[PDB]
Amino acid sequence: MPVPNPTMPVKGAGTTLWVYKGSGDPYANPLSDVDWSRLAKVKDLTPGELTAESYDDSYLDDEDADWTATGQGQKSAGDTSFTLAWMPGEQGQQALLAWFNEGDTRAYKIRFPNGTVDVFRGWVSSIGKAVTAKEVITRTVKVTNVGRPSMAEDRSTVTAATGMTVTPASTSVVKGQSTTLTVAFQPEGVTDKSFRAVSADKTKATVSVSGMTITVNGVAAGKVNIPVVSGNGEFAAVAEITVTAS
Amino acid sequence: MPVPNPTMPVKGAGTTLWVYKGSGDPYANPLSDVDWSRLAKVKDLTPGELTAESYDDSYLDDEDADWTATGQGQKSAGDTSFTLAWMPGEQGQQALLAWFNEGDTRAYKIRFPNGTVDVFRGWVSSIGKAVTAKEVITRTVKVTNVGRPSMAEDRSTVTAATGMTVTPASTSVVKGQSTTLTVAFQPEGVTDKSFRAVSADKTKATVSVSGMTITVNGVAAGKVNIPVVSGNGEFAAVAEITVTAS
Amino acid sequence: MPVPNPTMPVKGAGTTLWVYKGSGDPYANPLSDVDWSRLAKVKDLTPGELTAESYDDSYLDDEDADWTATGQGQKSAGDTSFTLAWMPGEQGQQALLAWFNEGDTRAYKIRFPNGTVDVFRGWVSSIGKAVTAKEVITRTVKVTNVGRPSMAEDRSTVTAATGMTVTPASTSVVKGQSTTLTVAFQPEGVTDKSFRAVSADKTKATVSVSGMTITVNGVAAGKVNIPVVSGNGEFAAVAEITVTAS
Repeated sequence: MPVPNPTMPVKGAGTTLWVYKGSGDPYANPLSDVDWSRLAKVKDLTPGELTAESYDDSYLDDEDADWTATGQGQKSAGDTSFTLAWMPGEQGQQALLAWFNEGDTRAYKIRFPNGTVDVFRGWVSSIGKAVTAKEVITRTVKVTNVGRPSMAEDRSTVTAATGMTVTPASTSVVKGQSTTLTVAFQPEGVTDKSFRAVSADKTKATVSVSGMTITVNGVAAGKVNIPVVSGNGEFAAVAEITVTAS
Repeated sequence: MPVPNPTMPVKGAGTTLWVYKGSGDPYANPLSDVDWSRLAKVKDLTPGELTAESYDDSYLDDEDADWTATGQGQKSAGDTSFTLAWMPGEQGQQALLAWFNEGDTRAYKIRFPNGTVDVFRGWVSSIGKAVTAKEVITRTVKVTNVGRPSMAEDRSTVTAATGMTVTPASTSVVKGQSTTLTVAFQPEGVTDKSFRAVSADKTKATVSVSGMTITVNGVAAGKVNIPVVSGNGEFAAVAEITVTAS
Repeated sequence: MPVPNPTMPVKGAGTTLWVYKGSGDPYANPLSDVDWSRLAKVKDLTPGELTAESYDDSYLDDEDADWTATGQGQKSAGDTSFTLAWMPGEQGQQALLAWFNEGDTRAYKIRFPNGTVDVFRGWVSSIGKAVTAKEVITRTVKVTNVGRPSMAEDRSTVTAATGMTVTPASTSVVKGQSTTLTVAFQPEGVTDKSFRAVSADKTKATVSVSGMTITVNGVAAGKVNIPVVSGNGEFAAVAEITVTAS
């Protein structure tokens, strides 16, 4: 894949930011940074929790009601945490101290062992001296929200192909009327029941499969097209129904 | 929309006047000003409270009474407030000090985050040195009344379309007489009760809907016209009653 | 900067006046004083509130009206406050007591932690014994108005440089007539819409940008000059329109 699969390869190994302010794109290619500098180490890191607020905006379901005086607060979030470590010998906690003086938004990247290297932005939400015990100097900083470049159609739809031997109606229907495409089957040596035909156009038509028939409903004008393919291509049949403009 | 919707995106962000005296229209397009100059900053700004006086003119409901010696005061308002800030480095508080010397009516515009950029006029109702604490130099000025360009028919009336299958009376009535238009209904699979027919002309006629009938009242001569449309256009019927000139 | 930026470094730390009467400039360089003497301590100090009066001079918007008998009061202000402290061991409250006898206007300077060291003048608006509790001897004095040396053009105007590829009209217009400068654009890999050209001379001409064109209006005679520069200097084009003397 690229990133998304549900496997558990925990966390750790101490790789961490990797700050930048630079000039360029802070949400697309983060690997063009000229500032690109290690600050320290990580002990381990919280998940990426934004979190939220994220009002509603208070729907109910009480008293009807007349007007009546709603509110909202939207203070977005929620500051995102992680736990640092540093060794005397590593050089960068002074540039964390400089962040307390600076007060500004600094961008950064963190390697995950979870299959990504995500981009962060944030401000100095905890600073100064840190817990020391087994010589590592350990504390936290808390940070902010990210862009989203994710599609949902592509990646594509699965094997919708429990086909059947359909006899097509192939005949015009009145606008808003339903019609039936008869199902034959010969399931020799097997005796199936998995069959489940799929319409091409759902915008202007719809279909229900029950009763040993395909009920196609002419929701709007033109052509409704149902391609019935079996399995891995061992059978295919195409049927349509034309739908009136009135 | 344009401006009017009931959402709460609070206030602030320090944008402020933007004074003019110029020449042109001080109540229609305020964005043709050649004087157009920032004075300072705003900390935040009061709502637009005029306020009022706005007498009555003292109706009652005591002693009948003979003549008897009423008064009025009408001193309109009421001076409208807001809270300024300024930094040494910003240049304009000297032109606020000049307003104390000048004494005159100055026009201005203020950006709101409330979806508008309203036009103000007013005079120097507070001046000189201001409260300083966190280096901003903060005070107030208080100002005056605005024009109104708002219609109420347009924006138009809502879906008055809980129709019914009416049988029309379609027959002349005497001037000032009432008449009945019978209601049939077939509400299959549903069993409604929402039905509520609407007259076109209310100037010279009126209608009451109760009792499973439409009582149309021939208030003045000519035609009274009742168009009964259902829902989204799934049924429509038109009925009229002619009303005598005598 | 020099002083003006909107940061909050609160107040306190007990540094305070620093009186003078001397001879020299009481509003430009206040650091040439030969009188220059600490009086005491400050607990903390009110912002610099003058305040005002600052009449108007009562414009309305009632009764038309014939002549009719207005007034004014202009009693400028408004006396400006601050809260003193003193320790037995500090030597200067006796010279505050002398101020009660003297009755006169005394000049002074106060260090702020707000990035300035502002100059004051005033008179003894509260005197004698003071509140003691945690051994500091604490009270107030109230004082008066200051000069203003602030420019507004300089500091200069921001990056007015959302340029465009203009084809210039470059042709004389009649006095008071409008004319159009056509806009081309090739925004490859980007698809912009930010473009917003700026005239040099607004005294004798004006310009509106809408409709995918630049409408330049020949308000008075000579040349109107529009320099269109993009961004950081990646494109530039200069266009003019000559305007008739009649």
